[PDB]
Amino acid sequence: AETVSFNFNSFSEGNPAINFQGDVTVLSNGNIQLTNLNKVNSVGRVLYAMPVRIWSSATGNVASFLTSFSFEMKDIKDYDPADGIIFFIAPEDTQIPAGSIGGGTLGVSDTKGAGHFVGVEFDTYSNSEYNDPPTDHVGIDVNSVDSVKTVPWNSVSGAVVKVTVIYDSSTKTLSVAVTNDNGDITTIAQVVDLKAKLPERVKFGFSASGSLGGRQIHLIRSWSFTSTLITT
Amino acid sequence: AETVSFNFNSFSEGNPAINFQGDVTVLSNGNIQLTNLNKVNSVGRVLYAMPVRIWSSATGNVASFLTSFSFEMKDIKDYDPADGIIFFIAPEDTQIPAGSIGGGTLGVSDTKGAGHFVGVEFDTYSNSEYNDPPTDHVGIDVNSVDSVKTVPWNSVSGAVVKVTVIYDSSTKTLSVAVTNDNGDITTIAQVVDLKAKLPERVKFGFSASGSLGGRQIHLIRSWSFTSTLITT
Amino acid sequence: AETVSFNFNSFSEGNPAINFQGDVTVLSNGNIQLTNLNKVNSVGRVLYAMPVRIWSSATGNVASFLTSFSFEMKDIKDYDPADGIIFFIAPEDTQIPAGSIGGGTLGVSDTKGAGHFVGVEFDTYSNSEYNDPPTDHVGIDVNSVDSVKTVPWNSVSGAVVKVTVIYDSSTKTLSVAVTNDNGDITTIAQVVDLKAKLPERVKFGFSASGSLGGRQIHLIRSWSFTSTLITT
Amino acid sequence: AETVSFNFNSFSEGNPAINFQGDVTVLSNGNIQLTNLNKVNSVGRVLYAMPVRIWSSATGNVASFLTSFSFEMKDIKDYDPADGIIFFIAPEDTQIPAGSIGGGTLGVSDTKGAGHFVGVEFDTYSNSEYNDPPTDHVGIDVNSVDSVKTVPWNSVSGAVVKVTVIYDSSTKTLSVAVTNDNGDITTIAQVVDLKAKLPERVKFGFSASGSLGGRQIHLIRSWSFTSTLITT
Ligand SMILES: [Ca+2]
Ligand SMILES: [Ca+2]
Ligand SMILES: [Ca+2]
Ligand SMILES: [Ca+2]
Ligand SMILES: [Mn+2]
Ligand SMILES: [Mn+2]
Ligand SMILES: [Mn+2]
Ligand SMILES: [Mn+2]
Repeated sequence: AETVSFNFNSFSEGNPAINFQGDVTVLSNGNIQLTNLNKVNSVGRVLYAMPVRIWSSATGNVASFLTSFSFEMKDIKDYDPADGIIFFIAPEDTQIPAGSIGGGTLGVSDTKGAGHFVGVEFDTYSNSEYNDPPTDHVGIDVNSVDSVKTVPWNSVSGAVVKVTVIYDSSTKTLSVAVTNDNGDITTIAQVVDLKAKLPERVKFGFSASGSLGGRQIHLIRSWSFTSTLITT
Repeated sequence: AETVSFNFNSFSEGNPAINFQGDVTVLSNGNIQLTNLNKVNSVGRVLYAMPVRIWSSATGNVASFLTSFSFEMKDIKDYDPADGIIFFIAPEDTQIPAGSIGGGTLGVSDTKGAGHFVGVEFDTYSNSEYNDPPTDHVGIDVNSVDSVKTVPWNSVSGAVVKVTVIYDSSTKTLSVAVTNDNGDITTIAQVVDLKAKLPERVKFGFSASGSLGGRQIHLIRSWSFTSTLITT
Repeated sequence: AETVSFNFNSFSEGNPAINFQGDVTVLSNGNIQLTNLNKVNSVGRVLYAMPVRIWSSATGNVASFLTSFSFEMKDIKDYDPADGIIFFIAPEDTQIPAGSIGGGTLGVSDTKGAGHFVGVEFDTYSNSEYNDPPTDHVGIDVNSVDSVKTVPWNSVSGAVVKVTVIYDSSTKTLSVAVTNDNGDITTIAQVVDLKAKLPERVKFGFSASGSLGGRQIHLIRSWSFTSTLITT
Repeated sequence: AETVSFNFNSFSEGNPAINFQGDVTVLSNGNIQLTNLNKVNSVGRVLYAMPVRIWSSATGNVASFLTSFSFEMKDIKDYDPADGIIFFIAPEDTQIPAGSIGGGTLGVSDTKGAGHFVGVEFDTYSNSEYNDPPTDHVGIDVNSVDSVKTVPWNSVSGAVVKVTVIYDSSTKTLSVAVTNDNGDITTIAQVVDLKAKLPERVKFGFSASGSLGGRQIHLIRSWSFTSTLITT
């Protein structure tokens, strides 16, 4: 019964529990703003400092986790949304890809759109090079920004979005429940074998990118997480 | 985009949005007690008054829902904990079975343990006749209390438990996340084709049940539900 | 080495280990409900039957105690929550003030807010005539509901709150650490000379009150106490 | 508010949330054995891997924390009970002192008994050189094993001890409540300004040592922590 669990309803620079990468910044109201509105191909990632052990090579066991968070995207003259946020899980040594071009890489993949991570994205800009659907979408990414599975969605400027992700180790099923501003929910689920795609010790976090013409305000308002791993 | 959603911090007799069946009763604190400690083979169920359309034959669409609630199961001498609580979905006409012997059935099945429903059960007494696990478990039931899949759990007398369940129509994956009082989480997921097990219109509720030797307190503390059906 | 220690997980009417006063009542699950929601200016106090000796005239020593208890306060239509719960220490011959008007007095002080007691209060209603902070708070009271020291606190409806108190005889220090639902802790400490504010023998207990337009559910879910006095 | 909060019912190698130093070993029963029974001047320390920020240079505010743990010491033929266990707070670069003689120092200071730390010791051997009271005892240490204050305490072999600590930042009051096997409790409280004795970011841990002739079994059974810093 090994269990990790933290909870932030706000943030503050200096908190050792959080690692900052890229153009990340903390607003005077505890909000985390992932990108820089004057930088080209701006990328900003935020990770939970302490690495979590999602699976043990000693017991074959994979941990389960229930996490939920709330983000918000808002438009800015005169750019076009850029192109979103992504909740990812990667190896502990994870760093913004070298020479990151932002954009469709969302700050976690290389140019080909590949990388070593598993995540859920809230994509707001269609990128033909990665097979993005023609509309805002939610997709489960496994080592590539070319989502293994997507679903129509719609990002509403200035609207707060509540997401609840559940990963059940028994079936190896990652489920996502998105509750939009107006009240409707958008779900999407996919079987993903963490023990076969990631190393025992990984880290959790959010990443947001941008481009030259495509730029917007990405904000992470709160985050609660709990990962329980059976040890027997 | 058809959406039904409600929130119950505390319940109260006389509220039209709720239906009462069996030995149900509302405590002076706004909690629903499902069984009666004095009756033999006691059974009580609470249903959300207004029925919910979870799928439409015209469209072929199935709705996805997000629901979370909290409960408490406290002990009493000289009785054994019986038998647990169950979150279920059934035909809008659903009524407590005729001659319901209580016990394992959980107030949703007959002596054979068969019925017309789909639900998650936080089972606390092991009923050998229903291929029950040797311990307190959580399980996914489909037209029977002889679970399709169970996972080792632990009910802690007098402990307030939190549960979150996500249903994804696209994959038809019912995922549950039990958050024990000590922080550990328990999870179980399963593929259940709702469209193929229940009518277009159904009702969501809670049922508990006791036996002769086994009896205990079942309290439903709070309930919030939201389902969305694509209408196109 | 004279020690007094009892551990209550749930309660029950009759048990001669607890004295009931006022509108107290016991829920079906062992929870104590200190007030009546129909009575105007209700008051309810629960005490530990057997009195405890906190200080000896001979040895001159003062006892030390470590107590912890979880409580809950839930809202109701359409009243203002009132007014809080107070853990207190008073003379073995203690009774509810003859003429208790309820309100902020919390069933321990008169209309002037004065009384012969010592306690830690969890006040939710600001009563300007007792010099109450503008927000919910936790204060150390000594012979008055007009706190000697207080701290901003947030009472959540339907949230189980856990409290741990430590009294150090050597320093005559009273340390309180409150743990809210969400995880955060609130703490208040204060130096209080019991040997000079109470009689050799006292009684420990819980007390809550209601008013006319102000009423709410006060619940004591559990309580455990342990005091130790040296005789050398 | 900034809150750090963990909880360990047991431990096990691998868990990235725990740092080991010295002769720490993890028993199959999930217990931690701090010293080695076959080494001379053995020393073993265990720490929460992530550094906690106990105060901020920005706001100036100091954090408050509530922690409780359980441990057990046990004799062995034919060595004398060595010589204690200590709960400490130190800078993030805290390591076992170079060439530690063990014993008297408890593994956290130099031969002179000095060091950089704030702790609570459970001293089971009298070291005249550090001014140890003649009997076993509990003390509050501030940068030296020559306690700033102490209180008589008996260490019963094989007896499980449960501790509760509550630091109130508004008074800088460290309060300890020790519950002995028999049921009696021991208290001790000392004012210690952490913002003046420690850096912004610190680590929490347990240490124990031994000598050539003095050796015993030091076990940590469980540990739960929770700190909260106001951020405004
Ligand atoms: Ca894109
Ligand atoms: Ca059963
Ligand atoms: Ca008041
Ligand atoms: Ca010593
Ligand atoms: Mn995409
Ligand atoms: Mn079962
Ligand atoms: Mn007050
Ligand atoms: Mn000492």
